[PDB]
Amino acid sequence: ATSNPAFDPKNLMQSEIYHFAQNNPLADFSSDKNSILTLSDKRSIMGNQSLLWKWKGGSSFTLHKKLIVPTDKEASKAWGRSSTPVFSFWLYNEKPIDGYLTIDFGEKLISTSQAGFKVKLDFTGWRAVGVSLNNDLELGAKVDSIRFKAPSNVSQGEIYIDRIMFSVDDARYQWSDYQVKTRLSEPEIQFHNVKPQLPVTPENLAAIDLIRQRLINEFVGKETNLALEENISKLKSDFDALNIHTLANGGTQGRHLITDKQIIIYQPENLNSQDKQLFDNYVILGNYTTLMFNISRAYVLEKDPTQKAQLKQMYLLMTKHLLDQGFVKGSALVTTHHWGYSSRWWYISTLLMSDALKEANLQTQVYDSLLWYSREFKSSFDMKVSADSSDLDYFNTLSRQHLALLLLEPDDQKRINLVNTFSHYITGALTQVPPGGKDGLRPDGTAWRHEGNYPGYSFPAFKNASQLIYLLRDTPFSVGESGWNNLKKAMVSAWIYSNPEVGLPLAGRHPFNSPSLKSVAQGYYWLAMSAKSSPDKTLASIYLAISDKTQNESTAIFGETITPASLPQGFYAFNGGAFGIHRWQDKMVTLKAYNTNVWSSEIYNKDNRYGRYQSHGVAQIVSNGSQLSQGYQQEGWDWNRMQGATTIHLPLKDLDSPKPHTLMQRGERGFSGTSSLEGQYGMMAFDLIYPANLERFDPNFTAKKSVLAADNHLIFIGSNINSSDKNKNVETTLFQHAITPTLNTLWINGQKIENMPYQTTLQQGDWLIDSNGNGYLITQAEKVNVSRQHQVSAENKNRQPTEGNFSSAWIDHSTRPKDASYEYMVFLDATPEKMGEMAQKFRENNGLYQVLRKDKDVHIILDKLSNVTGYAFYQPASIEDKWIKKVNKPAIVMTHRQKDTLIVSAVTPDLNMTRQKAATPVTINVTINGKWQSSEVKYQVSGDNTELTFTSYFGIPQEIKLSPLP
Ligand SMILES: CC(=O)N[C@@H]1[C@@H](O[C@@H]2OC(C(=O)O)=C[C@H](O)[C@H]2O)[C@@H](O)[C@@H](COS(=O)(=O)O)O[C@H]1O
Ligand SMILES: CC(=O)N[C@@H]1[C@@H](O[C@@H]2OC(C(=O)O)=C[C@H](O)[C@H]2O)[C@@H](O)[C@@H](COS(=O)(=O)O)O[C@H]1O
Ligand SMILES: [Mg+2]
Repeated sequence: ATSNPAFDPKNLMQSEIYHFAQNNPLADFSSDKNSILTLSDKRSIMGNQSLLWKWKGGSSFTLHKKLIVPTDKEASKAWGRSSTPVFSFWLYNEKPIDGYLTIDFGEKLISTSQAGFKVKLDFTGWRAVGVSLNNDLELGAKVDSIRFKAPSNVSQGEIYIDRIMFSVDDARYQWSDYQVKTRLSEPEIQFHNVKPQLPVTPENLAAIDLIRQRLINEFVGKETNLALEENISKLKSDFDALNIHTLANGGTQGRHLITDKQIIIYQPENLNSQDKQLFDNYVILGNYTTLMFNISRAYVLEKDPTQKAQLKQMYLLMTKHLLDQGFVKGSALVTTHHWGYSSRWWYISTLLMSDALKEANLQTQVYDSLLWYSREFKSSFDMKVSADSSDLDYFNTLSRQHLALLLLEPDDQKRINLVNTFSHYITGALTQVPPGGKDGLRPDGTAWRHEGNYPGYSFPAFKNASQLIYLLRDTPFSVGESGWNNLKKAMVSAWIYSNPEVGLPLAGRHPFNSPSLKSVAQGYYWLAMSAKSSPDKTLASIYLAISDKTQNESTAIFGETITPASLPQGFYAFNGGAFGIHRWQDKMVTLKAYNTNVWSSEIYNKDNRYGRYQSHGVAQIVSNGSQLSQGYQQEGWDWNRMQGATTIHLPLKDLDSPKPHTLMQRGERGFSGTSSLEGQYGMMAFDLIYPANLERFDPNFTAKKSVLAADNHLIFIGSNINSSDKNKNVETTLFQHAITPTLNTLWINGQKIENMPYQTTLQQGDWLIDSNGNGYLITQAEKVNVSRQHQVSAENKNRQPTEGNFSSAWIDHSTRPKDASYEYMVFLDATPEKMGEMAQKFRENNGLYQVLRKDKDVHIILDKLSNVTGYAFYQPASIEDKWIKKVNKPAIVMTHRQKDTLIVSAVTPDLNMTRQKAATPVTINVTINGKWQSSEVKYQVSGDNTELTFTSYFGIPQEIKLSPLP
């Protein structure tokens, strides 16, 4: 407390706090005849004393303090977010009081004299009170009196008060509770309950007790975002620092507990130096509950009976202090928003300490408390399945905490009802196809958060959802097979699109820090061992491969010999992210487009700032292993030159997202993505269309970009390339990788190039091999630039300068001012000898491939090495072709004539939905030349031709094997 008024316009954000650790601490206070005010060091919140107020019913005391109460608009301008001036204090009751305390605000008040509010006194322990002075009183500039009036209908009593504070707070976070009513309320959980009920039986109770033990086993025998401490010396040292002591007739003294979000009410950055020093003695709840967990884990593992007893006493004392500090049912503590960050390991600690809380008679208090603060999570914790139930962050941050809370329910019948309902909730969450862009799994195996396929969020959700299924396995509470099947699809998909990191195109807003399947490994064991017919040999074989374990090691893990999965081979279409994956030997190629339903990039205030081209028809090649070790190095990376993309080469100031905060740029039509044939061949169709009027986006930048992938090779073609400036700085990147001692060699036309710097220009019939063994044969280009150069770039978070040496090659489209084009072929197993053979084959009337059409309506590529034809119908069309006559929608078609059969696949990569609507299936009529007979594809001979009817659901290709009719 200073001599200045609260909310001093001159220093609006500086809190005024009565903590009584200063000179003449009751200077500003006076009492009527019927009240006595003492300082007590028996308990306190801030500094070592609190106000002891003894009273008869109806007696007041007055705090004399000038308040220049700002409007909400003034407070919000001073801070820069929606704000309100708040009055807050802490009070302690040693016994409950059947009545209300009245707090009145006015000018020159005494016991017998504007606005005010009431605090119900029927409780024990510390409670916090926090009200908006503008919004929560039942305030003219001249307020100088705050009058605390003891209840009129209670003959005597006594209350401890501390830390009376005037502050500017976030306008969202003064919550109602059992003591104070505010304009804001977080309603309590109302648990859903599924019928029929499971009975309390010895079998059902044992299954419950087994689930709890299985959770204990997972937390005592390595979690992300858990600060594990197994050293008892360290645990007792951190505990002793808390200075917790049991008090005489009940409660505790010890350092004050506050959450990371609660501190906002202080505006700590603006505290005067006296106040800050006291505030710095607080303990952050996250750290305290982490200590409770590490102690509970040490207790469970501890062999020495004396140490084991000490760990238990430490855990129960920390529990009693936590409850006495007002973390109990009905105590909002003004707010507990983002409760999970502060409490997640408290929930888990109760599993380990469940018998110890039972014996100490704390289970019901701790359950009531955790249930109350969980009300923040009522949308999930109520356990009614809804469109939002497939939340991927929930699976990561909250699902095991939720199960722990249910297991802490003291009644047996209720506990069984809650866990039965939980099993139903998790089954629905893992089974349902959420509408539109909502979080969750999808039928092609993609997994969505922030309204798109997002491995950075899905990978942690896979790990914990697999663990949940495994914890409930082989009990009456086991997750339904439909949820197991869907999660299997998503996790086998993740194995296909990672190597073992997801590519740059799947990195979301963290390019060059891709999630790795290595972090999800244990999930494959947990899902493999929770199969109806366990172990699932596919998931078990993937666990062994991703965790680098041998066939020899398999019997002990799975109870039978399982060969570690070899890397997946062939082509897989994932239109949930308008991508596909081509795999050959140890290489993965991520082919990525974008469209109305697939954002190109997530760009935030400090994330992925130069990410505009992340999905621009990219084709990133990755060998099994570290992408950094293959030269995907952020430092000096030219953000314009994403492998395979057609881009405008911009200065980074113009490539930077035009929005200062968030942009998730969606495309201009539904159609763009991939398709597959026989699980082996693929095609990408990318319609590059820019917005009519977005700053820094050339509205006339266009391209049609197709790729056909088969076996060791990919054929890349482009047409209809344009910009506002005759294709000036328009480029297609063949490759870009750092130069290192392991990545030092390029081959050009049989010559090894190692010099740095180096520039040259190549044309049709030339070839290159990058340092990762990818060959590029130029089959149509006027001008391919190759560069080994020092590059200056900037890092994607804070735009700070970076530099590095890179090998790259790109096509310069400026030589063709209108409707520029390209063709080139990649060999994934290139050697100088093999590239010499491919170049000679290309020179023999192109024995490699044939483009049968390349225009704005259709791209048709015949691969003569694989004998496969890909058809990208950018528009519906009739064509001239041996196989395909007509396609009535934008679609990707693929054919393979083998001996006695024609195999035809078809799909539209268009998901046929919005951010709100469920995807519905698209009917595609594909007419083929000639008479055929035979898959859910329908066929009908119609004159000399055959009509195929495909159903394209969520961009999932269908195919049919046809044989000729006489
Ligand atoms: C606040 C912000 O920039 N973006 C919002 C998202 O917040 C980010 O994502 C998450 C997260 O758990 O997903 C936590 C952090 O606040 C921040 O990194 C998020 O609030 C989304 C909504 O998610 S979605 O319903 O899945 O779309 O909205 C973003 O703009
Ligand atoms: C896509 C995304 O930001 N996802 C969030 C995580 O961020 C990724 O992973 C990590 C990391 O070390 O975990 C760091 C980078 O921010 C990014 O590659 C991460 O912030 C977690 C935090 O989880 S929480 O504390 O465990 O609940 O949330 C991710 O899913
Ligand atoms: Mg104090």
